[PDB]
Amino acid sequence: DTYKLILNGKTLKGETTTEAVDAXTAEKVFKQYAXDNGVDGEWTYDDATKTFTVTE
Repeated sequence: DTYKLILNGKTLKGETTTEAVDAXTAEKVFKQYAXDNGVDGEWTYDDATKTFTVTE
């Protein structure tokens, strides 16, 4: 299924999607993507919209 990430960084913002078998693999892609963007922070997931958010 399609999973979405919302990134709220101190210096940047972003949004991306990935196709994954489970919300496990999507989280462990997004928690590499937020790696690529130098963003570490507080993480939440919304099952309704399959959307993760990280805020620095």
